[PDB]
Amino acid sequence: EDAELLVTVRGGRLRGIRLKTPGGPVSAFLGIPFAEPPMGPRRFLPPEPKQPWSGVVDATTFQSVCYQYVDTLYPGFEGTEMWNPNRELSEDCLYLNVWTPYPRPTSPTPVLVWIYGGGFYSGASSLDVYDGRFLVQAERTVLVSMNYRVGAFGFLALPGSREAPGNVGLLDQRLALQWVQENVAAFGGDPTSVTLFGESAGAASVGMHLLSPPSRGLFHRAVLQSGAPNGPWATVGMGEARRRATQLAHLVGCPPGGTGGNDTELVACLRTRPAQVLVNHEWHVLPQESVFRFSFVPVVDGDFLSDTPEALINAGDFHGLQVLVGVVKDEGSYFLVYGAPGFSKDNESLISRAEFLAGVRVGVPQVSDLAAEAVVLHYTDWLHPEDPARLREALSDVVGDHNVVCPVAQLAGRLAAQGARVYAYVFEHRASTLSWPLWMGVPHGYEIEFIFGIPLDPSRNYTAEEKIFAQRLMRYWANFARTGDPNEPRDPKAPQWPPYTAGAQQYVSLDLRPLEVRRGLRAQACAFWNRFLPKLLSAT
Amino acid sequence: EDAELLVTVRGGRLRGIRLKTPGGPVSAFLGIPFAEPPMGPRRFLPPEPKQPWSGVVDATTFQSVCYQYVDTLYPGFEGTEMWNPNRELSEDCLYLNVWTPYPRPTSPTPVLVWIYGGGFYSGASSLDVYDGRFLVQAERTVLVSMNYRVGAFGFLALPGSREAPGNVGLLDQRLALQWVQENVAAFGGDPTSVTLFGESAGAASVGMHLLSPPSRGLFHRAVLQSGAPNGPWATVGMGEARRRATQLAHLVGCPPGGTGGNDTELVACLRTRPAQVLVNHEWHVLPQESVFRFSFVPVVDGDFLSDTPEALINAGDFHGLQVLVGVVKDEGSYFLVYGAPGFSKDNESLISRAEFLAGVRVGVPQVSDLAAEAVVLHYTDWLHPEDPARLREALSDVVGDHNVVCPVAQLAGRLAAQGARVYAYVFEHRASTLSWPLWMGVPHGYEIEFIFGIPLDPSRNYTAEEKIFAQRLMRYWANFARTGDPNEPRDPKAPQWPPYTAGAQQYVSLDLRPLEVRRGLRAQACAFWNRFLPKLLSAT
Ligand SMILES: *[C@](C)(O)CCC[N+](C)(C)C
Ligand SMILES: *[C@](C)(O)CCC[N+](C)(C)C
Repeated sequence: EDAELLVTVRGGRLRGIRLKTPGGPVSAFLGIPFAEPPMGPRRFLPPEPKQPWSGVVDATTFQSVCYQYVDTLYPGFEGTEMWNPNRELSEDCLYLNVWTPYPRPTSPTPVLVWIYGGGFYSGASSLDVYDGRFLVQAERTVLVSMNYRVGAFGFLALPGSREAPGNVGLLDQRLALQWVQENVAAFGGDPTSVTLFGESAGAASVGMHLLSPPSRGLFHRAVLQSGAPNGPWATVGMGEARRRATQLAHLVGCPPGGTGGNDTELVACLRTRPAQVLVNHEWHVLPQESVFRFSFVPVVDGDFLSDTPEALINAGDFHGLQVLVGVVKDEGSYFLVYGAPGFSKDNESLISRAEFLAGVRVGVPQVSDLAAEAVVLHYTDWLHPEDPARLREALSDVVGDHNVVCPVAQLAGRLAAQGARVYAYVFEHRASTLSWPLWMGVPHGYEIEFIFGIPLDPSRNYTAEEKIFAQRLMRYWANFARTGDPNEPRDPKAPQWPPYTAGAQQYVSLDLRPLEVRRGLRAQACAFWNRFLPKLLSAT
Repeated sequence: EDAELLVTVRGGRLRGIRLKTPGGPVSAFLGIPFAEPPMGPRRFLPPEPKQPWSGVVDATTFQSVCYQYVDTLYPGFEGTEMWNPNRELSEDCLYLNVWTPYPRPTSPTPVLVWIYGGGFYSGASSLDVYDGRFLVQAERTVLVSMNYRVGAFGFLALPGSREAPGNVGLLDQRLALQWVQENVAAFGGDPTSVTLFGESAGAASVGMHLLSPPSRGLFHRAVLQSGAPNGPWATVGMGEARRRATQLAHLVGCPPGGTGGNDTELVACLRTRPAQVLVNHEWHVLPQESVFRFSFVPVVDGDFLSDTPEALINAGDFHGLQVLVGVVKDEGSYFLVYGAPGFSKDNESLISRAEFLAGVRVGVPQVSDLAAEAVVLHYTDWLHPEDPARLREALSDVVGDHNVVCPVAQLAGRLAAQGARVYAYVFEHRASTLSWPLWMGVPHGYEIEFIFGIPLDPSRNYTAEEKIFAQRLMRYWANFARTGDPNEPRDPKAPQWPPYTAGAQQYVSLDLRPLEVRRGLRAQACAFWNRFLPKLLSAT
């Protein structure tokens, strides 16, 4: 009844809310504080645990969105506005949400924990597309999602310093995972069966938690959707992080004219600026014209990450770990309208050969001219070297392979070969409701609405076929959370999903059709990025 | 009658011989001297015209083969010994042959001129596979073939010197072309319709006559079979040619210690050595272990070739010229048993990954380690990187593309785009009587027997379809010699052979099946060789 909407955790008491689905109600607890508000002197600092509270905290609505840039490339457009903040911006933003079935499970239930993406500069657990009511109702799992600091507030780093150590946004997620260990049982959740899953920068975050010992003990399985910690955008070096932090300070008048610039004076002036002032100059610190590059991302400082993600992946022992990874069919098309010449969401973007060669430098920033020539060689159809439609898809492949597909395939191979049981997919269904143009195909991030069962929302215009498809994917994800295996444990009727191995490299297609097994996640193109191109740059 | 076996040319009188074919007789004049014997002091010197003679020169049998290395890799094997000399060796070797139909044509007839291949170190016009009786009988054209000096006797060069200028083997071919201009009318041939055709080094020879002005006026059409002058094996630099000539002299005791060693005394000692002694040290002057590399080849001296074949091809006007070029299906397989580790003609040659990587250095000599890495990346199937059968076909593709297909495709594109009418083919029929192993496919040089109508020989075990196939190709070649177009000038029955363009890049498949049009002469692989790899070697 209404008694299940009242729960006591270690910090105090909560009152949740009942949410409706076509198949039955679920109990939600939205806006649970898990940290002290990182404000004033606590800006740029690691999070502190939320101190216990008196009375009943209201947990019936989502809390504030962490301060972040708001996309304005296409005002009023659903394809961009769906990722923008849908609550008020505030630095008081470290809250998490818990969905649990109705009636509350009497047996400990496996827990899914969602980490949203957004290039480490944006995102919120309150987005409509992350609504966990349908996944929890259909599969009777427990779902948790948290907010974490993005942009300068989460990843501004002056390495070696104590006022701005960096990676505090990743520490926000870790504290939320520690909160799950200590409190998810009160909601009927099993803290010994916790499955991480995230998309884009959230998938990279999941990967970085795999490679950080203090976080590895807080979960047991991982799902990386369209992202990996070894991507060229997910990390930066200490020197580059220091340069970006210093230029942001310069752009907001820090330090004042006539003042020294050691790390303590720099962060002190930085903490006096309004949060919106820092956001308004975030993009002006990138070193080049680029797409798929973000200003403040996790830093390789030796603390949260002992080494580079690439080094820790190669030297890692992953025995006893189950991972589910995958990509969408058109990973790069979304990012081309954000800087690549000749591209527009409101036309066919039939680019010229000259625009393609210029776009390669924007899609692959800061590589030698010879490196770009190697990219042009592999991604040109030399029987149709100037066909605009082929050049449009080629540049989409350049950006997608370089940033997502090949970093993911590299991670998946090393994981399977070093003890982990791995499953791989490629998402190939384009939503009937998709507002982005047709030439973008299945863009980055548009499998999420199907994983979360959004087609089940009666207020939306999805097809009957898409609803069955969403239930299939929810079963896959929940089966993996329960058993580490997406296949139905006692259903041999359905085509089986074989594990991914470094040799066979098997993955399955996810669309309206039944499962189909394929081999190689762009093995030819990814050999160029993962094997030859590094050798080309070391020889300059 | 027997009257047609008596012909007078500018040098004197000749007596020919009548040859039988299943379709009727032809009149052959074998062993016509066109040059003074390049003996003694004339070794390494350009040819001089044959002085007129008294009486009737007997032209009823083939003359001597120019001194050359004889293959002994597989003693008694048909696949190798069919290319070995079938007449005695001698420096007295500059003779040509003329086949003409019976009855002799009363109207001027198009003339075909054959230039044999053999890596510029071997070959002879007397080889059984070059028998011109079937082509002349079936198509009623005039066929001419000449001997030219090979090895050191034809291409040893101390550039700048007058005792050994180099390229004298090419001058041998030119003198034979001047002979055709002055005497082929006596056999019923049209000196205004002369079509050159050759294979391998002969095709490279045809290409070098296109790029040499003094020879360009001696012919009107060209056919390049599995060879091009821009191949990495067909030419050599002045400095490298001097080094090879000097080490050959050293290996035979020139200069005598301890006397000087300028170019005149070096050649003087060289001219005293027996011809077999020079041949016995020819292979010991190559710089490294390799396949598809030959010691003494045309040199870029500034004389016969004013610049590199690549430079002359790019800056050339080819309006008013018709060219027919093509390759066989497996250009590289023949050469792998001559040095590539793990290869044998008497087993399946299922090489290992380590053998493939070592073979790449042999198939592509004198390139940086990074260049070899780029070759390995492009020719590895990264879904089956260790499969022996795929590695075997990959190394054959490496040697074939690098040496034949991509040099030919580069030449064909530049010619069509700069005025020449071009036709392209890929020969895909493997002879039923082929003694090379099955894994070699259609090896380098095994379209020749079909062009010359050898299946028509009743003493051979060719199939019925292969005889019709040979007649069809003989018409293609003769139609091109007559009109510059391999297609039938009237017949719309058979599918048509479209010209080759730099854009559409259309070519036809030559096999038992009717003509099939395809696009791209291995366009993707040849972009690596022709576009990217030169840039990779520039930046070391
Ligand atoms: C990834 C780098 O996090 C990109 C995420 C972009 N959205 C719009 C899909 C969140
Ligand atoms: C080409 C380089 O001349 C090779 C010719 C080899 N034969 C055996 C086909 C003549």
